[PDB]
Amino acid sequence: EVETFAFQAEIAQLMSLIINTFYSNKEIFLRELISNSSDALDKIRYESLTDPSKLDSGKELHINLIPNKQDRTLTIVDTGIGMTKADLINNLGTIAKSGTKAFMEALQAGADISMIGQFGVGFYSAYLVAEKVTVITKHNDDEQYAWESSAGGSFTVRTDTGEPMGRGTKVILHLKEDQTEYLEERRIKEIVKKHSQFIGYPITLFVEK
Ligand SMILES: C#CCCCn1c(Cc2cc(OC)c(OC)c(OC)c2Cl)nc2c(N)ncnc21
Repeated sequence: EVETFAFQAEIAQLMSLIINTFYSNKEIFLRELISNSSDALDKIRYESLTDPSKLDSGKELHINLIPNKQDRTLTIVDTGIGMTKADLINNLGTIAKSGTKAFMEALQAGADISMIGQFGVGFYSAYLVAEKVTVITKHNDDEQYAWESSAGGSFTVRTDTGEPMGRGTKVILHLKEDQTEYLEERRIKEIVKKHSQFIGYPITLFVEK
């Protein structure tokens, strides 16, 4: 069964602001997502110093960027800690409620969208370039899940029966039609070099086809 949930009003409100505001510097979505991956990798690494069996689901700690022009997707893959079902439906949204308010406040004081990450809600910058975001994730403690949202005030969560991923997260960006520059290898390298050059995990940029 696919379950459908409503975003908290404040999140819905943040998402519409990100979709509707005129803001050309969309490219920062990628450093926000890579940074989320790096944090998630830090987390599993740390946890495994006191419980080595936490890496039975995979020793390798890395990030893959995978463009597919045929599907028009850019996928950010990591072997980090993953997210549980409670993370997906409740935990992360509760936390996010306070960062959203603060971010929205800051924007009315002349902050700009690029600073979203300082408020712990940078995930939602995905909606600068994606019409739909699909997140497949597996945490050691839980089953594999798929989250998706096209905004519009709702998201879904289902158990994922696709290919098992071991441990980690895939964020699949279904790009807006005018945002296909982020499928281009030279454009991606440029952004990773500009914004994400000092990440402490290998970042492999996959090419097509
Ligand atoms: C906020 C924040 C960071 C924690 C959640 N998270 C994120 C960002 C994130 C935040 C969310 O809510 C605030 C969220 O749900 C709406 C979310 O999921 C669909 C993601 Cl991927 N990316 C990763 C990742 N690659 N690996 C592990 N946890 C992640």
